[PDB]
Amino acid sequence: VSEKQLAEVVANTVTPLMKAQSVPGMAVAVIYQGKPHYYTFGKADIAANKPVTPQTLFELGSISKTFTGVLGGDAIARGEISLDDPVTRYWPQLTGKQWQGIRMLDLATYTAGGLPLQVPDEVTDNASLVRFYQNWQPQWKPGTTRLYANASIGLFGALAVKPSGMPYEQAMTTRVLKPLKLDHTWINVPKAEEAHYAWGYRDGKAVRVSPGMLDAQAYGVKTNVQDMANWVMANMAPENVADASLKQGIALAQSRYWRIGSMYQGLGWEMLNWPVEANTVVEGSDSKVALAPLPVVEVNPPAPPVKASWVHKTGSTGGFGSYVAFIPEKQIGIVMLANTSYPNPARVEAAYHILEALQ
Ligand SMILES: *[B]([O])([O])C1=[C][C]=[C]C([N]C(=O)[C]I)=[C]1
Repeated sequence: VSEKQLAEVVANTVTPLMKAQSVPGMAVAVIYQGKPHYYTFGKADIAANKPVTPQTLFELGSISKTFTGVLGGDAIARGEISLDDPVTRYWPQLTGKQWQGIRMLDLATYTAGGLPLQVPDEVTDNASLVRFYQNWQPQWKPGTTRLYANASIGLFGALAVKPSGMPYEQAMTTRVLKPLKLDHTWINVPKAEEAHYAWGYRDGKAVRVSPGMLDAQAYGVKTNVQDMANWVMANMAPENVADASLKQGIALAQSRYWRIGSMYQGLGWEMLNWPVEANTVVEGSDSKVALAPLPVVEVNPPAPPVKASWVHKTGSTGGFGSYVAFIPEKQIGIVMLANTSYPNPARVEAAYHILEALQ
């Protein structure tokens, strides 16, 4: 098992990291041999001398974007939605001529034409919301340029549940979390659960996520390390998913619809072929790349899930930092939850270390 050496990789990699970056509390999950190994460090709340714990809730950030893609995927599975219906079909109010050739896949994959990163703070209700989209002007034409945006995949998820009849929080729970037994994952932490909610730490000061349009769909979800480990396992070895639609939903989200040179876009998920050079992955996670308008080459039809990929996603909030990755061919993957926001390339460096040590 190398459980003794494996629990040594953990220590020897995150401890110099926590102090190198002033990290208060961290929680790690490794899935080596289909068995999750949790390791907890630092404090959840130093103000109250609370340490970190497997039940401890961290903010997931845009890693929530993965739930969206499967929420949306399981939905395609039921044949409620299709990856090519015009957006216009599930929300005919958008009457702007500019919206014409935009599909659901576009919104699902930052492909629509330059939809903003952040939804305007100015935007506070459905009418100002429809205004914004209706006024919006793409710089590029659909299916040509990929620019990572909340405004793109949020609305996708928002509409993606429409034919269900149940609001996002509902569907998301009823169709994904419960079946997968993710009984401590939260869009809205219960009062009874709040005790498990930690604090994020910014300019010395302590903060948490704050409400805003399409948040749930973009950075809502809050959960503990245990559930993150189960989440990962269901995505890596999906065959074991009891429910049919979900299983396919997991399929579809890891399929590949566009190519952005070295990487491949999926629903929520991001994938590089395995094996892949660390510098490649790490480099591409720097914000001078990740938030960049980059041309895109399409796969038609969308290649189905390839075993030998690096599928992953970074995620951040005001005071939180998270990161997940896992090579599905080689039964392993890791989970790093931190109550702080620190440089993406730093998260993915450390992972690689610990991960390629499992080989
Ligand atoms: B995610 O990458 O962590 C992410 C992307 C875009 C925006 C957010 N958050 C907000 O705009 C509000 I902290 C998270």
